[PDB]
Amino acid sequence: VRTEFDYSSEIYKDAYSRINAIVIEGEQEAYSNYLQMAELLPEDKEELTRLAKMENRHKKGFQACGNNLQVNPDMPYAQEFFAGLHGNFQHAFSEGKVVTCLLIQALIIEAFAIAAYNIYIPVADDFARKITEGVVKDEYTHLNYGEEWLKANFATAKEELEQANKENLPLVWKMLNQVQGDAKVLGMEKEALVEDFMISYGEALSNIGFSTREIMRMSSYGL
Repeated sequence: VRTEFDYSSEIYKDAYSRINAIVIEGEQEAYSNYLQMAELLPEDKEELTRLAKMENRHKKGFQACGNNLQVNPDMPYAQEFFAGLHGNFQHAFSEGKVVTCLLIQALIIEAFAIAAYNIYIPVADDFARKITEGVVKDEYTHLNYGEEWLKANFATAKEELEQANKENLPLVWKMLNQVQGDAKVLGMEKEALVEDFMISYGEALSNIGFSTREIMRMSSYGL
């Protein structure tokens, strides 16, 4: 009674193959990104490595979700889906731009992911619901290191954060538009995803030190 398309339908499994691949790839990239962040911030290596390892654990849970639905994920699709943000992350990393890397991974992707997971939970099959609930719980019981680091260093980071937001937030809108059709087959509405993302991202920007007016301008950039 949860979805208009049956979990066993080829329509559902086909859409799932791409959305599942996106979540798996996102988690794979989070693992690698956090390990690379530890190069830039060696003083916080233990915490960043712990986060990396947690995201690798999450990746394996989402792989189990695809297996349970008898779906082979389309990993090349997912790799293309993330190419823009992934490329921007790697370029910033190569220039030692920790602030930009953190905005992309710890703020933008983290908010996008939690949005996706929370909208998926109510429409997920019983097995995948439990896995996703566990992932969401983990994100809630662990400190968002990147957010806290940016908050501690806000005054010096502010200018770059504004610049990184302008360059990267429009890629989120692009991603959401790309994903909309498949997400709808899974019972996940674009409006709900956008809402969840803007609340999460906006709250993070507020915690870090941006004003209500600044967040308005920022969280709606390129939309």
